[PDB]
Amino acid sequence: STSPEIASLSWGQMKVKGSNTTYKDCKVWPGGSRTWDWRETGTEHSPGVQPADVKEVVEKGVQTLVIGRGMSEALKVPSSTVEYLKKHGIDVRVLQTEQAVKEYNALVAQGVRVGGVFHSTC
Repeated sequence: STSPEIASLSWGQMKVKGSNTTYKDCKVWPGGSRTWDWRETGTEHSPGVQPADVKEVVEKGVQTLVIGRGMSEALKVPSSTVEYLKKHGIDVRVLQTEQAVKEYNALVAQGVRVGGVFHSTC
């Protein structure tokens, strides 16, 4: 449905207005959110963010997708992963988390269909 608000962000913890839970790492999109457990894809800081990590977001319907790659971006992001999104007409924003949530919510403020995945730590 609509894009929620990321209420709060601190090391290893994030808050999304609308969720009965504050996760560690998370996924957000018009309609809701969800815990982002790398194990579901066995994702590590390398190869890094996998298309499988953000597909569930893409299949929800977003114009822009924001990737929170951590507080130091120690987690890389495959270029094939970004092109993958762009190949779907999606605007991609790759940022350090603290700054990543700032773009996300801003977009949320101007009512854009935005989604994303965030790494609350490094």
